[PDB]
Amino acid sequence: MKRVVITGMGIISSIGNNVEEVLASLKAGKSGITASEQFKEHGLRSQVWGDLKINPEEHIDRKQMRFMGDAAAYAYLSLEQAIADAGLTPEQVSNDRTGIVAGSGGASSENQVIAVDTQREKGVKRVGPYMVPRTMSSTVSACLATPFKIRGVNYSISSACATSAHCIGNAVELIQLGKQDIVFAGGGEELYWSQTMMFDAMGALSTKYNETPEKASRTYDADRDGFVISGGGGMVVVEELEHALARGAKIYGEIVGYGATSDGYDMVAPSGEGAIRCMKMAMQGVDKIDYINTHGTSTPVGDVKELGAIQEVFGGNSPAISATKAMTGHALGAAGVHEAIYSTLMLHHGFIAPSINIDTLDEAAQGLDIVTELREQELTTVMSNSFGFGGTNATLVIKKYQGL
Amino acid sequence: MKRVVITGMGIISSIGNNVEEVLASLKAGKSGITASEQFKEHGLRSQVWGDLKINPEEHIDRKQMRFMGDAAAYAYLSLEQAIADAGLTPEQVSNDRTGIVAGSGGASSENQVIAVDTQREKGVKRVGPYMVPRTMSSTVSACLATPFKIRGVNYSISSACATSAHCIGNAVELIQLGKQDIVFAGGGEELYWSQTMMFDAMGALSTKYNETPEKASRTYDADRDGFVISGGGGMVVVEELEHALARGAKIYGEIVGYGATSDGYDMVAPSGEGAIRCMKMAMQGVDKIDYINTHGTSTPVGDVKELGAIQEVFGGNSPAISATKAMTGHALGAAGVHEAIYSTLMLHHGFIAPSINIDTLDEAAQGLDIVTELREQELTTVMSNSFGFGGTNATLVIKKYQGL
Repeated sequence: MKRVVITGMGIISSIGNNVEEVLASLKAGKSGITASEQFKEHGLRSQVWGDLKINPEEHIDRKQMRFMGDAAAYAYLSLEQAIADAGLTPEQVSNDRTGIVAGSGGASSENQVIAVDTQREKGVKRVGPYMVPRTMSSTVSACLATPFKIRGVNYSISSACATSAHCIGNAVELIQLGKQDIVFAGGGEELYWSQTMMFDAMGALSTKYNETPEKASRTYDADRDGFVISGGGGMVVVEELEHALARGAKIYGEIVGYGATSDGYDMVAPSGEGAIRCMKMAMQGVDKIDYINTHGTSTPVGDVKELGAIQEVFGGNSPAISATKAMTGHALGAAGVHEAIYSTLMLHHGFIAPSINIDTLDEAAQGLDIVTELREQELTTVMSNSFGFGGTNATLVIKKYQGL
Repeated sequence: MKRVVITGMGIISSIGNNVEEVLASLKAGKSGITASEQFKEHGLRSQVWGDLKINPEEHIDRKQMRFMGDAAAYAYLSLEQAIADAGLTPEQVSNDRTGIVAGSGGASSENQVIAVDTQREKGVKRVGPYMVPRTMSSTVSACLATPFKIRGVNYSISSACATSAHCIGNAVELIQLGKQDIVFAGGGEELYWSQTMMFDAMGALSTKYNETPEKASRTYDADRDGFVISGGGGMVVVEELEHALARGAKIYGEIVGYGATSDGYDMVAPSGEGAIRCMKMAMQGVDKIDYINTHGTSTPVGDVKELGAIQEVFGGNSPAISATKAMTGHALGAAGVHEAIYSTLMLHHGFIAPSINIDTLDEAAQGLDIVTELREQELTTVMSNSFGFGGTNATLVIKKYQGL
């Protein structure tokens, strides 16, 4: 069966506008979380966010930007970064054997609001002709495929917080089936009050730390109280191994494992049992995991179910564990690819990022190695978990490529 | 490589609430299009729709319905039908080797409107806790996976008008990779003024036939003027052939071909060139395509590009062609699965449904066999095309299974 590698990466996240900024933040344990004036103005109880410190409309031509909400815009910038990082020629980017699988958890709640307000006040003719590509569920794939002249597969996968992890897993599968040699995979998520409001309405967000935003996201801490919403974009170049080697590609790592399962249990709370199956499926034929980047959103139930699953899968002398969401917040549709990137940077640069803001460690973490300080060491294999509403689970396992 | 068959079908469309009704409508060339008072009351120029003549709240319990917009609800009812058609008990339905791949072009524009209106008037605390599963891009997969206790793969694919065709294709791929034995595949779409309005704003919808709704959708007619919007749900049970045979399953057909390509050209208009590649990729060695169910939305440019592609693929030896959208309207995220089902019924029952409302045939169709009256005959192989915004193309090819 064909082997699959990561050959390029691009990112916009709360902790950096490109890989070099992200890498610096990960090593420092620097929070990307700030107070949100927007959320406060709209009367939301959660008033913190992992905001993106970039204005995409400054970096993209009107001809492309007219079709995009921020999810597509962040992903577009990420794809530009990844293509440059990969050293791909134009003939490789626009090629029958080169595709895109990239999605969003939402799409553009902001443009829905704008279009509806505009139509009610000013009439359908003043809405303009660009709202369908901004708001449709395939916005991220559609808005990138067209200007990058993608000729291979082109669609979005959605699965709430697992979205961009399944995008990467599907890419791997396309390559293993022999259908594509390269697939650009990832996702994007806009950050706007109207989407956030729906999570606030269900009680999912942190509300007790608005006065101290950098302390609000605190995975595994006894006083955690929900997630901090974020967004952004991420793209990785997923490529068949021989194709990568023949062109002298940079190889960050090999995707040696992909798990996708379903709990069949509750719409909002994880079962634990589905995650066990998902991890095990991703670990089939994998010798040893050095580090796990957990889904770890800073929720009371969620954090515990995942730790129980990890303990059951690994037993004693577990891998090192950290939740980068304590720094970044929850990037929703972009979380899977952000955390694959974070994990791959850890793999490539030889460090583990700290799990920050743990003042009192939950008892469910007993007998696990929760990393709370930067740890510099060679890693051979990493694992990243993503679990979404609807009981949907994705796990990716990435190993160093070492000439064998 | 593993062979894949269709063993169950379920559908809610403008031309029927189940397969028996839909079959009758196809044979009669019966329009599912009516006047929309809702669209008129909101000041839209297009005032016709392929509405769904069903009350989902009559048929779904509050416990499931609370999480659903109409896209999930129509898909849920379709899944119930397909499961019965396939003869499956809760044991095969809830199984590690049984999954779901099902999506929507939008998600729930309606619930976005409701949540925002409620929040502005009454505050976030009165919005209630169910809005994220209703509105998120994975609503269809998530709202079905939980109550049916799905344990295998669980995600949504999105690609605008191609959405549910890629869902089917991906299911086939999961089976070919050996990951699943059964995958429930399909899609859903709500029909609501706020979504429709965004298409009306870009000039895509039929506006000249509001007085005579059954004449508005008229693919290949010289006086066509845009599509008629619709929605609904569809699901198929996609199953590994040996698994189907071992349990004595009724088999409707074998999926012998799946194409997925991208134009890389224009966000809204098809290139023609992508569709050529897509058709050919789906023609996995087949002797002869007998019939093509075209994407055929009743637009001036779209109808012509597809015909030119068909001419490029087949030369002088064209299959019989019809556009069922002239009867049904354009079901968006549900169009792919609806038309796979229509095409499979034609294959299974031995007929070709007419392409209705052609008073003056476009000059681009000269020397093609456009079917305008019910044609009763044995078919061996059928093809269904779905092309979406963002230049995304899917084709499915389905062949009769007769013991070889």
